[PDB]
Amino acid sequence: NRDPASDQMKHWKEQRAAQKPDVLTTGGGNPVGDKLNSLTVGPRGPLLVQDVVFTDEMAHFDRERIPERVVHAKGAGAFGYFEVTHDITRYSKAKVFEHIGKRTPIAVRFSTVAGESGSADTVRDPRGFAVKFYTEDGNWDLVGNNTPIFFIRDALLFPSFIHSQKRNPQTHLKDPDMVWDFWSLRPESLHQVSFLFSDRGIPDGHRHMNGYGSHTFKLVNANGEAVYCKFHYKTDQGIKNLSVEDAARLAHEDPDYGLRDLFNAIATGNYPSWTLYIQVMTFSEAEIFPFNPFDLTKVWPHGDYPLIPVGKLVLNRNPVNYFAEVEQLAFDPSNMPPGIEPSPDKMLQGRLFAYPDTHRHRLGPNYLQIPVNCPYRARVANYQRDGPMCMMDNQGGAPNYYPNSFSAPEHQPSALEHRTHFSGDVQRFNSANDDNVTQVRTFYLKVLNEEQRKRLCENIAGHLKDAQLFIQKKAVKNFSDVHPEYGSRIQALLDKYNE
Amino acid sequence: NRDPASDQMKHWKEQRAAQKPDVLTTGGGNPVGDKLNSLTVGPRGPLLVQDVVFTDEMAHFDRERIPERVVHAKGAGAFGYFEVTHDITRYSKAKVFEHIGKRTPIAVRFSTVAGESGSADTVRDPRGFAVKFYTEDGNWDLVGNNTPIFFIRDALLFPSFIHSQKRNPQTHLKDPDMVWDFWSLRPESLHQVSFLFSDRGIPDGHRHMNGYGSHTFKLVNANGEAVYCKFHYKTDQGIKNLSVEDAARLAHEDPDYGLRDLFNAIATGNYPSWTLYIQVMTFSEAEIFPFNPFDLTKVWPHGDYPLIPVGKLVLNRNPVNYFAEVEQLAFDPSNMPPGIEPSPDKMLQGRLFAYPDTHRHRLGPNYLQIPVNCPYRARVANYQRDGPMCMMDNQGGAPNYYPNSFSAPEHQPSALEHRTHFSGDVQRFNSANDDNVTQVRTFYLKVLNEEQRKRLCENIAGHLKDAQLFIQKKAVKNFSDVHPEYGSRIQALLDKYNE
Amino acid sequence: NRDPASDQMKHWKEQRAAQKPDVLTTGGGNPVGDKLNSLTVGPRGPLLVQDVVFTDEMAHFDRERIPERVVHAKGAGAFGYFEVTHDITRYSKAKVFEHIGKRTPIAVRFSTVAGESGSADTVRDPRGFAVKFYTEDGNWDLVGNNTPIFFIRDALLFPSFIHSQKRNPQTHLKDPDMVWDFWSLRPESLHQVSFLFSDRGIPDGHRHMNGYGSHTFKLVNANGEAVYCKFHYKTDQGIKNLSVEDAARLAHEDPDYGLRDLFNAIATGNYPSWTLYIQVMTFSEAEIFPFNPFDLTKVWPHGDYPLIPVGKLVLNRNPVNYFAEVEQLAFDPSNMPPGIEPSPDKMLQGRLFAYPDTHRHRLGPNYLQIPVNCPYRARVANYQRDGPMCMMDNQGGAPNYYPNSFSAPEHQPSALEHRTHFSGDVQRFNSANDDNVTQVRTFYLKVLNEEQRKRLCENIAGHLKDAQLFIQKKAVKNFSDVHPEYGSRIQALLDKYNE
Amino acid sequence: NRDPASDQMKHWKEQRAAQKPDVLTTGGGNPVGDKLNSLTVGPRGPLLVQDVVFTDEMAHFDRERIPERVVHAKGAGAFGYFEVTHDITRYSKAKVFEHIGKRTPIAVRFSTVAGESGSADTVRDPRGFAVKFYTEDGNWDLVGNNTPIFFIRDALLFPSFIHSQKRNPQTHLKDPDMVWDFWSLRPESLHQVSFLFSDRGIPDGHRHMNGYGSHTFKLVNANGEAVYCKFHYKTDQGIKNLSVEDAARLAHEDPDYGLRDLFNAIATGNYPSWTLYIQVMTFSEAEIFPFNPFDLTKVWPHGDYPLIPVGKLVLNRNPVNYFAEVEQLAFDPSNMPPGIEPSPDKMLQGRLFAYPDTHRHRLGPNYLQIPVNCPYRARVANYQRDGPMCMMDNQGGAPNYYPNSFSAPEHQPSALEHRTHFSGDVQRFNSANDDNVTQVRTFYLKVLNEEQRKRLCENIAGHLKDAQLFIQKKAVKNFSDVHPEYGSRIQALLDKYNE
Ligand SMILES: NC(=O)C1=CN([C@@H]2O[C@H](COP(=O)(O)OP(=O)(O)OC[C@H]3O[C@@H](n4cnc5c(N)ncnc54)[C@H](OP(=O)(O)O)[C@@H]3O)[C@@H](O)[C@H]2O)C=CC1
Repeated sequence: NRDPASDQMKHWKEQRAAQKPDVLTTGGGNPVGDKLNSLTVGPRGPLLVQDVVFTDEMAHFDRERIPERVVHAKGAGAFGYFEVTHDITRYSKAKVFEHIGKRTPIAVRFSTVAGESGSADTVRDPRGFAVKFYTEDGNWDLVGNNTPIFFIRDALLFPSFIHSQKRNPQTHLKDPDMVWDFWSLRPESLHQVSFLFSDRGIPDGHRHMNGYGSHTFKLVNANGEAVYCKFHYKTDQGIKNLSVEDAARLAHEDPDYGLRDLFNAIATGNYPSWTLYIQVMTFSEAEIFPFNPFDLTKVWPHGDYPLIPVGKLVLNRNPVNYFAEVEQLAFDPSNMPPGIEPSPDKMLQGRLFAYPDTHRHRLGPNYLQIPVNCPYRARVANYQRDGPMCMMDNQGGAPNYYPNSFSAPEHQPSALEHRTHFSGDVQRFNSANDDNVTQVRTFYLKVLNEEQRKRLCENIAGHLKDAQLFIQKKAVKNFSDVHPEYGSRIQALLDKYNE
Repeated sequence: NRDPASDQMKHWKEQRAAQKPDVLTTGGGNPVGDKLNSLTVGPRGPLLVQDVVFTDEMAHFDRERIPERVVHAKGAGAFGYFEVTHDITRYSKAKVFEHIGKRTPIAVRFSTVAGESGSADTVRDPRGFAVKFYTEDGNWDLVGNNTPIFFIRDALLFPSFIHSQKRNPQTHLKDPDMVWDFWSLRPESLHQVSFLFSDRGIPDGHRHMNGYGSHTFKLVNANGEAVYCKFHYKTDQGIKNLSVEDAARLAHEDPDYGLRDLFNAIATGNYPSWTLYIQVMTFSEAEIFPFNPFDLTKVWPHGDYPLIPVGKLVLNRNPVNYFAEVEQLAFDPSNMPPGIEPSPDKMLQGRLFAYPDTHRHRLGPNYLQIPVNCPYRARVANYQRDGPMCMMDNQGGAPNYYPNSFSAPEHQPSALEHRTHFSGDVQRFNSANDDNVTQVRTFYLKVLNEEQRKRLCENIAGHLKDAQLFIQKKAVKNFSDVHPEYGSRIQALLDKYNE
Repeated sequence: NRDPASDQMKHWKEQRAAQKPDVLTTGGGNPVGDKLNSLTVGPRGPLLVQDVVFTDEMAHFDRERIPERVVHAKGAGAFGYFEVTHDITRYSKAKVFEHIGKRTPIAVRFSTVAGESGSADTVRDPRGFAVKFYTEDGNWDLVGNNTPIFFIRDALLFPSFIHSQKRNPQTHLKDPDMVWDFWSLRPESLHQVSFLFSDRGIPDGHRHMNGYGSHTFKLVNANGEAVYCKFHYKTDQGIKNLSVEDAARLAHEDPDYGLRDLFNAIATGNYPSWTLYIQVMTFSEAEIFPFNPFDLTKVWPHGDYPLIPVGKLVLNRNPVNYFAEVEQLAFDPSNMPPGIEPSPDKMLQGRLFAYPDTHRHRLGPNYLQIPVNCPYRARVANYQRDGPMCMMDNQGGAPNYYPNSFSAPEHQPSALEHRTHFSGDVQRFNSANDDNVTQVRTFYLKVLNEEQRKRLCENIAGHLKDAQLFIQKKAVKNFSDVHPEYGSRIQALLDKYNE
Repeated sequence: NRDPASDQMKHWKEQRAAQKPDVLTTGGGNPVGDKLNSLTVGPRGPLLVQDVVFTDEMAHFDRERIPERVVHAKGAGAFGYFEVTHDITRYSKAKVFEHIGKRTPIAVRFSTVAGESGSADTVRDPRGFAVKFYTEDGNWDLVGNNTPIFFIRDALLFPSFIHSQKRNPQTHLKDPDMVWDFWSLRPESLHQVSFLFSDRGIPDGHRHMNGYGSHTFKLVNANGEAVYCKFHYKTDQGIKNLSVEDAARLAHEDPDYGLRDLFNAIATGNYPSWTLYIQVMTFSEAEIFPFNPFDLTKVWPHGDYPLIPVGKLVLNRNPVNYFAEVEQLAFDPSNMPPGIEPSPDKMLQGRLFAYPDTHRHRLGPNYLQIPVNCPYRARVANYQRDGPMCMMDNQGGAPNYYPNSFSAPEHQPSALEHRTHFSGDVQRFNSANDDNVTQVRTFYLKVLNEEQRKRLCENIAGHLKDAQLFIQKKAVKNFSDVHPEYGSRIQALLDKYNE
C-alpha cells in the first residue's frame, strides 16, 4: 500500500461503499441508456446527429480549459484558519485583529513565477505565497512572496521583466541572453538576484519557507492615526532547502514534488503553520529613513525595526476538487478591509489595477461569484447588476441607482480612508539611480558565511556562462559595484567555462 | 394610484419599511465610506489609481452586456406549473405524465422573431412560445411558436432565411426586396406567409394566442410501443387580435405593450391559462399519409386526427429579476426525457445541434449551472469536468473516467431509445417540389370568410409594393398557383400602388 | 424608382454583371456541391454528423452576435477627412494642426444614449457625435455630444445615472420614477435637463445638429507652454428640429430615420460638413474664472471667450459593411497625440480608464488590430505581444523586453507631457453644490424667447406627469430655484394633468 | 560561438544594423515620452489615472494568455511544401494530386498528448503529426499521429480515456490507478499500448519518426468511382529512438529537447523530409476483410495491401513568431477538398464535430481569418456574416441570403460527394468484443525479436507496478489473452517489484 495521494480513488469508493451508484445523466438531467456505444445506421454505417448524448459530452470536453495564469501558473493549494495571539489594535481597526483568540477562515495557494502548467516544481525561482482572509468586513488578500524584496521598483518594467524570464518570441526557448541582458541593464535587480542564487532559491517543498508582504502598507486605528508596516509570516517547520544536485533529479523523477508533499502533509495530520509578524514605522520616522521607505528593493533592518508578533496561519484541509477550488482562486491586492490601506509604493500602486483586470479576463466578469472567491462571511449589497454568468438572485427587484428615495443600500461614513497631504510637480521622476548596492553589500559580507558565498558565485556563473561576452562583462561590473572580491570571484569561474 | 407595473419601487420600499438600509460594499465585500465623490489631489485636481472604489464599480458597468439572442431577441417571461388532467400513459412513459393530478414547475418565454432588444412589441411577425418542464427525469424543453407550421422545411435554408428578414449588410435598414426575393424563390413558404398576413399575425398580447410544437415528435410507452405526435396548446382566454390601425399607434405609444400586459395580469391575480392537447399518428398511418408526415409546412387535419387533451399550463408568478431569470433562460429541444424522442423531421434534426451550440457562446460553456437553467428536480451525475465559471463542488473528487472499478455513476438500461429501421441512398434529397399549394388552398377557401380573404391580400400588397417589379410579378405568380382569384386581388392592388 | 439606399442590392448586381459569380465555399475554402438539402439516410430518414457543410454554416450563424454598447447602442457611421483652414501652431504642436491645407482621414459615429440596438431614432434624448482622426502621431478620438454640457460632474455617478435612464430591473419597462427620482435628488442636472427638453432635444437627422467636446482639454506648444481649450464643431447645413407631432409619427413609420438620411445624403453627393472652432483659456484666466473651469456642467461665455476657427470636417464616404466598419468602431478619449492632453476634469479623468477596458470586453483584447480601429497612418512598434485573435506578424522575432542591447524600439523624449504643480489633501471633496442655477437662469431668460419657454415646460410637464406626487413636488422646487415663473409654469401644467 | 537558436536576438540586430530603431508607441499609435518611470505627484507620491501609458500596457499584459489545447498542448512548429512524385489520379480527383511536380504550401505541428504547456518533450506518449495543406479548393487538414492505430474505437469513450491519462481531479497528480483501471476494463487498447511501451514510445526528436493518418479514408476520382485508403508518412531521416535512461536525463537537462532540435536543423540548412505512401482497398475487398475495415484498432497487413508512393513532405522554414504562427494553428479533419472524403469509421465520424467546436472556444468564432489558419490559396465566398473580431471587408454589401436573384456566390455541382446506401436497424451497436488479440499476437511474435519483447515487458512492468493488486491481476490477464509468455513475463517482474 502507498502514500495517501495515490489512494484517492480507493478511499473515495470505500467512503461510499454502503450506497448504490447514482444514475448517469446529461447536463440537462436526462438519464442515459448507453454511453459506451454510438448511434449509427447499421454496424458499419455513419454516425447520426440525433445522438445528442455524444454531442453533449464532447461539446463540454472541448471547453474544459481556461486561460492559465500569466505568471505563477504551476500551483498547489490548501485551506485553514488564522488565529490572533497578540494585541495590535492600537495600530489597526481591522475586524480580523479584533481580539486575541479570534479565528478567521483562510485559503492559500503556492506557486513558482516563470514555469507553465506542466513545468517542474524543483527549479531555481521565487515562490508565490498568496493568502485570502474571509473577514466580516469583506475579503482581505495578502499576495506575498518567499522574499521580502523584488527585482524592480517601477510597475512599467514588470511586463518587461516577465518577458525576459519566459520563452523567446520566435524559438519559444528559455534564453539566458534575454535573462541577463535585462538584469545587467537594470542594477536594481542586484538585491533580489543575490537572494535567488544562494541556498533559498530552491526550497524543500512549500512548508519550509517564509512568506513576506514585501510591500509597505498603511495601518489605521479607531482614533484615525496612521502608520506604515511590513508583513512577515515565518515558517514554524523551519527553513530547509534542496541541493542543486538532487533538486535536478526530482525534476524528472517527480515533477510535482511540492504538490504531492503539501497534500500528503495535511492528509496524515501534520498540519503546516506559519507565525505572522509586522514591523511598524511612523510618518515621522519615514521622513528620516536613509533610503526610500517604499523602495521595494529595500528591507527595514531588524536592528532599527524589530518584529511584532500577531498570530498563526494554519493549513488543515486539502481541496476536494482542484479546478473548482484552487485553479479558480483569485486574489486581489485591492481587496483590503477598513483599517488596512496601500502606501504610495510605486510597485504596489500598479497591482491595484492589474489584478482585478486579469481576473475579469481569465475567469470572467462575475469571477467574484465563484464559491471560493465569494465573500461568504459578509453581506454584499450594491448597485451592480447583470454581466455574463450571473448566478444569484441578482439582488432581486431592488432599485439599481444611487442616490434614491426608495431605501436601497447606503454608504457607511466611518469606512472612509486616511487623509494624507502630497505636493510636487506631476512628472515622471527618475528612480533608476537610487542606492543599488548598500543593502546588498550588507547581505554579502554580514549574513552569508565563506562557503555560502562560494556556492552563491557558482550558481550564478553556472547560469551566466551561456550569455554573450559583452553581457557577461557588463553584469560582472554590476556585481563589482557590490564588492570587488564578489565580482572577481564570479569572473574567475567564467574564464575557464569559456574555454 | 397607477398600474402595478409602474409601482414596483413604491412596493419594494413598503416590503422593507421596518428594515434599515444595507451596508453598501464593493464586490469583494468591503464597505465603502463615500461613493458620490471621487478620490483626488486637491479640490480641483486629478484622479488617483488608489481609488479602488471607482475602478471596480466602473469595470463592472463596462461588462454589463451579453450577446443578445441571434433570433427571438425581444422577450417576456413568467412562471407557473403544469398539471396532468387526463391519462395518456398508453402512449408515453414519461414521468411528466405518470398519473392524473400531478403538477410540474414550468418556465415560459414569449417573443417576436426578427426585432432586436429595443424593437416594438406590436408588429407583424410570428411569436415565440417556449415552455421548460422541470421533471424528475431532467428538464424537458418544449420550444414552440404561435403557428403550427414554418416558412421552410430544411435546416440549411434557416440562416439564409433569417438574414433576409433582418437588416441589409451595408445600409443596416429593413429591406423589403430581401424579404420577398427569398419568399418568391422558395414557394413552400406560401402556407406560413398566408398565416402571417392574416389577423393572427398581430395578437393582442401574449395571453390571447395559442401555442404549437409544430414538429412531429415520438411518444413511447412501457411496452416499447411508439406513436408520432403533435402538441397543440390552446388559450383559455380566447383568440383576440389588434387591428393594424391601432397596432401602429401602440408601436410608438408603448414599445413594450405585451411585456406590460403579461406582468399586469399576473400581479392582479388574473392568471393566464392554456390547455395542452395532442394528435397521435401510428407508424402505419405514417406510411399511408398523402403528404410527408414530417414536413414542417404541413398540418394534420382535425377530421382524420382529432385532439386528445392532456393537462393545463398555468402562469401565476412574475420574475423577480428580469436578467437573471428571463434573459438568461435557455431552452434546448435536445432536452428530451425517456418516453419522448425525435422524429426524422429534417428541420427538427438541425435544432438538436443548434441550440446547445449557441448557448455555449451566448451565456458560457457552463450555462446549464445557471439557476433558471439548472435541473433542480433531478440529480446531475456524469464524467464532465472543469470549464470557465464552474459553480458547484464540480462533483467532488469522484472518478472522472468511464468505465471504472470505483463505483462512479452507471448507465441505466431502461433509458435506451426506440429502435427503428431505415433504408435508402445516403445523399442530399430535394424537398423543393413537394406539394406546396394544396393545404394553403383549403385555408383560403374553406377556413377564411370573404372579409378575412380581402384583408389578407391588402396586408400583403401593403408590404409587397416596396419590392422591385420583377420580384412582385414572380410572387404574384405563386399566389395564383394557390388560387387564381387570390393572386389577382393582390395584383389589382399592387398595380394601384405602382402609381 | 426609389431612394439610393433601398437600391443597394440592385446596384451590386449591376456593378458585377461582366463578372461570373464566385464558387460557393465552406469557411475553410472547400467548394460546396449542394447547400439547399441536408445529408440524410433515405428521403424521410435522419440527418448525419458527416454533413460538415451544414455544421460550418450553422455554427457561425450561432455566434453572429457580439455584446452591444452599454450606452449609445443605436448608431450610424460615415467617413471623410479633416482640413486645416487657420494656423494655431501657437497653441498646439500636434501634427494634425501643422499647416493650412493639411488633410487627415476621419471616421464618425452618430448615436442616441438610452435606446437599444432596435430603438427609435426620433425620440427625446442626447445625441452622440464621436470623431476619430488618423494622424501620423497616432489616432486621436474626440468623443463628443450634441450638447456642450452633461447632467453630472463626477464619474462615480455615471453608472447610476445610466441605470435610471434604462429599464427597471424587475419589470424591464422604462420607469419615470427612476428618471425623476435621480434628477430631482441631483439638481446639478438642471442645466442639461433644460437643454434636452428644449427644441434641440429631437434633431432633424444627424446633419442638422452641432457637436461639442464638452470637456476642458490641455493644448501644448513647441516651447513647452500650455493652455486650456474647448472643442466646437458647428453645422454648415443649419440647425433644424422636429416637432413633437412629427417625431412621434416617424417613430413607427421609420424607426431608422437618421440612418437612412445620412446614407442617402452622401450617396447622392450632397455631403454634410462642420466647421471646427476652439475656445482658449490660459492657466492665469483659469484661476480667476468665477466658476470651476473644469466643471462639465459649465460653459465658457462667448463674449469673454470668442471662438477661434481651426478647420473643416467633411463626410464623403458611406460604409461598405455596417458591422465591419461602424458597429466595430471603438473610440478612446485616452487616444491623444503629442500636443493635446487632458484637464483635471473629474468626468474626463474617468473616461481615460473606462473606454479601453470596455472595448477589451465588447470586441476583444486585440480590438486595436481591427482595420477600422487600427492606427494605419503610424508605425506601431512596442513590447506588447500575443492576446486572443493575434492578426499580424506579432512584431516578428524582435526582443520583447525593455531596455535591451539589441536595438528594439526606443522612447521619444520629445513626447514628454506638460508638468503641472498641485497641492492639497488627498480625499473625496464634495462637489454637489457648486452654483447650479445661475447659468441656467441665464439660459431660460436670455437665450430662449417667450414661445420657446412655453414649449419647454410642456415637454417637461408631459414626462414629469408619470412620477409620484412627492417626486413631482421635489422637481418643481428645484426648477423654482432657477426662476420662480419657470417653476410655477410646470406645476400649473401638472394641476391640469392630475385631473 | 554557439548554436543558431540562442543567437536569435544577436542575428535580429545584425539584420537591422543600417536602420535606426523605431519610436516606441502605444497601441493607438501615440508616441510615448517615457516608459521607465510612472506619473506620480512628487517623488514619493500616489499614481494618477491620467497616465494612460501604464494602463494600455498593463491591460494588454493581463490578456496575453489564451486557453491551451485540451490535448496535445505542448508543441513545436515548422513550414515547407508538399511535392507530388507519382500519379494517383486514377484514385483521387483532388487538385493536391493533379500532376507530378506539383507543389502545395504546408504547415506542420509536432506534439505529445498528455503533457501541458510546460512539460518535458522526451516522455513516453503518442506523438502528434498534423499537416495543413493550402490547396486551390481550400485547406486540407490531415491530422495524424506517429502510430497507425489508437487505444479505443468509439467516439463516446474519448473524453474518458483522456481524463484517465491526465491529472486526478482532487490531488492534481498523475494517477496509475486511473491509467490502468481504464485500460484493463477496455482490452481493445492492447494493440496500441503494446506500441506505446516499445522502443517507438520515445522518439529521438520529431525528425526520426513516421506519421500515420490511422483512419481509413475515402478517395473519389473524376468518374465518381470510389475506394478506401490509408495514409503513411515514412521518415527520410530514418527511425531512431532514445533509451529510457537518456530520455530521463534530458527531461531535466533539456525540457525542450525536441523543439530546439528541429529549429537547429532547419536553420543550418539540414531540412527534414518524409515520404507519403497510401494503401488502397476497393469496395469489393472491404466486405471480405477478416476484421472491420474501419476499426481504428486494426491495421491493413502489408502482405495483402502494399504501399503506393505519392510524394514528399519537406520542412525548410522555421516560424518567425511562435504564438501567432504555431500556438494559433488550428487543424480540422473536417476540412477536406473534393476527391478526399471520410469513411464510416466511428471515431473519425466523431472528429468531424469536435475540432471546429473546440477552436471556436479556444481561439474565437472567426479563427479561420487568422493568417496561419486562413486558406490563402483559395477564394472564400459564402453567406456567413458578422461575428466577433471580423477582420476583412466582411464580403462587402453582397447579398447575404441564398437563394437570390442578385448574382451572389453559387453552388458548384461538380463538387457533390460520392453516394453510398446503408441499411440495418438504427441502434447502439456493441463494439467491445471485436477481435482484440490476433493482430497483437502477430506484433509480439513476428515483428519483435527476443530483446525487444524483453524490454517491452520491462517498460510495462515498471509502470503497472504502481497500480493496485486487483488492477495488476486484471491487466496481466488481458496480456495473457494475447500470449501466455507475454502475460507470464510481466507477472515475473511484478512479483519482484512487489517486494
Ligand atoms: N531585515 C529584513 O527584513 C531582511 C533582511 N535580509 C538581508 O539581511 C541584511 C541585514 O538585515 P538586518 O535585519 O539588518 O539583519 P539580520 O541579521 O537581523 O537579518 C537576518 C535575516 O536574513 C535572513 N536570511 C538569512 N540567510 C538568508 C538567505 N540565504 N537568503 C535570504 N535571506 C536570508 C534571515 O531569515 P530567517 O529569519 O528566516 O533566518 C533573517 O530574516 C539585509 O541587508 C538584507 O539583505 C534578509 C531577509 C529579510
